[PDB]
Parts: sequence; C-alpha cells; structure tokens
Amino acid sequence: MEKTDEYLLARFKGDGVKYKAKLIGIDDVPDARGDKMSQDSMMKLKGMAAAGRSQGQHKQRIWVNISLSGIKIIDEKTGVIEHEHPVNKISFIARDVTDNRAFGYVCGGEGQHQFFAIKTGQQAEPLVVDLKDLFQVIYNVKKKEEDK
Repeated sequence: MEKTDEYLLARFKGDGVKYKAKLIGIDDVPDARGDKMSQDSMMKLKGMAAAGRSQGQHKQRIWVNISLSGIKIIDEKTGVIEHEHPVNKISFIARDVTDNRAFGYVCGGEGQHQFFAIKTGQQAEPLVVDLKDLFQVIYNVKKKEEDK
C-alpha cells in the first residue's frame, strides 16, 4: 500500500523506530548541505576508523532511534543517550554512494555544522527513507495545520 500521513504518524510517534549501527565518526563541516562536502567528510572519517581498526580499536556500537523527536544516538552497551538531534536542526541527509551500509547527516545551527557518519548493521537505505518520510510528515502536518 501507500504510506499515509496517518501511517507515518503512528510509526514515528513516541519511541518511533530503532536501528542497530556503529558510529563511524563526527566531523565539523563549513556548510549545512553538500554532496561533495559530505563525501569528503565520510571518506576522511572512514580513513580514520580504518587506522584505528588496524590497532584493535573498533567503532562504538549504537542504536539510531528515529521519531518525531528527531534522531537519538544511543550507546548499545549502557543505554546512555549520546546525542539528540531535533528534526529542525538536521539540515542534510547524505547517502553514501560507495557503501550500501553507510550514510550520514549534517546537523546543528548556522556556524556550527557537524557531519555524523553512520555504519548500519543492515542496509542503510531503509533508515534513509525513514528520515525522508519523517521530514515529509512533519511538513504535511504543519502545512495542514497552517491552512487551518
């Protein structure tokens, strides 16, 4: 079937959805959007994560929680909420064309942009689509409530 504003609302309401993953890294970036900018960060962070893995260091295991609250990065071992990014603070979702199991996003206010690189346990696409739908629903709701 098709995903209705009603369906999406129920999906992302409350604790929303949850995905198992690893935090590749965090990088300060100059702008809020950009394919090239995002790729450069992702490649550098993967380079760094690889240098670490060759010395026995592994990426932190996490849960990527998606809901109306936005995105929550949670430590899988402790359950501690490491980062929380409100939907209105996420400016760009970046697909990683070189990896079916990685993606990233830019968040923060102006002058304080950061790229978060994520390595998903499973395919990254479903997580990227959820983010797209989330933004879409928040919009459809606001526009319908504004037209009222």
